This record gives sequence, structure tokens and C-alpha cells, in this order.
Amino acid sequence: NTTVFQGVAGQSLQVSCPYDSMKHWGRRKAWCRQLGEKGPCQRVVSTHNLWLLSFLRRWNGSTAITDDTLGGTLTITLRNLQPHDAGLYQCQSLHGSEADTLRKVLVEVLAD
Ligand SMILES: *[C@@H]1O[C@H](CO)[C@@H](O)[C@H](O)[C@H]1NC(C)=O
Repeated sequence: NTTVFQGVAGQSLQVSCPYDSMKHWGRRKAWCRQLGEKGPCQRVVSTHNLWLLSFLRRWNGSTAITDDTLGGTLTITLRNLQPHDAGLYQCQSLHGSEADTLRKVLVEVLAD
């Protein structure tokens, strides 16, 4: 059961990944995109490298990430949604070599 997010193309879309603020305390977060089914997942952007500053927005081009570590809500903004921006993404909580999956989403688009 993934979840879906619909966006009008040319205007911005926000996705929210809720999580347990305590379970993932001190953990960096990342937003990545999927290719085909089984893999790979490729990192688009991660929250600030210093956890106390993860409330700072981070950008990879048109994609922004911000983390509310106290309330436990990660928020990704796809500014100016595009057709090619559509696809299957996930939010990740990182620890050591591994990453755990916080939420799994599709993005949809409509022109005009
Ligand atoms: C930023 O650009 C795209 C995100 O869509 C990705 O392929 C690339 O690896 C990103 N850069 C880094 C350093 O993660």
C-alpha cells in the first residue's frame, strides 16, 4: 500500500512523510526516486548534515526538503511540477550504511 499525490503541472506540490520523532531521533533524512520496480533508489536530496539544523530547507534544483524533527514530519516540495517529474518516490531515514523507508508515494500530474 503506497500512497498517491496529485499535482497540477507548472505549480508546486508538497508531500508530507510523518514519523516517530523519537524512533528516528538524530537521524538524517533523504528523498529519493525509483527506477522500474525492484530498484535502484537514487538520492535526490537529504536534510542538513548536522541534525540540529535539519529544519533548514535543502534544494536539489527544483526539489526542496525540510525536516520537523520534534513533531516528526518530513516535507518535500516539488516546485513547478513537470510531466517528467511524475513517478514513484520514497522518504528515507538514514542510519549508518542503511536507510529505512518512512513512506512510499506516487506523484501524478495534469497539464494546464
Ligand atoms: C541532484 O539531481 C538529481 C535529482 O533529481 C539526482 O540525479 C542527483 O544525484 C542529485 N545530486 C546529488 C548530489 O544527490
